[PDB]
Amino acid sequence: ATKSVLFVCLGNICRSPIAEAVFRKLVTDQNISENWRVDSAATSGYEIGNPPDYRGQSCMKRHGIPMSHVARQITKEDFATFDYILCMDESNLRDLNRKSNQVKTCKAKIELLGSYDPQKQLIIEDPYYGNDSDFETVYQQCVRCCRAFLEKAH
Repeated sequence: ATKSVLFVCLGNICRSPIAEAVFRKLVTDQNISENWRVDSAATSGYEIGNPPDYRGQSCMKRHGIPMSHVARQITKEDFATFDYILCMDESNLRDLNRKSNQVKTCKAKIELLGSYDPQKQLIIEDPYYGNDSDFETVYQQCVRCCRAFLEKAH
């Protein structure tokens, strides 16, 4: 049974592509990437076609993680095909819940990625108006949450 997770933010250039690349590293290094469909997407259309924020890329390169992604907006189909849709903050969640109610088939469990944090940091804050340290915090949160989600899904 092939499992799937979709990481979601507003733009799909900062937080979600990081979480996605973090997770694809986890499963790849445990020999199970073949068992996982992994992706990320945006609630809005602002960044469509764009690569990840360069600051996020630089952060990912310091941790030696390849991050290669073209921003895309979430579709009605994503709700039917993904087992899990994990977002970053409360407005993401509100948006996703909104879209999920326009759809016939919602297989996806929609949750904050942070609800998996062992350290109870619910929200993964947007680093967009911040600095490198803010990107680093996001990365560390993703590692914690992804590692926990991979072990045991709600």
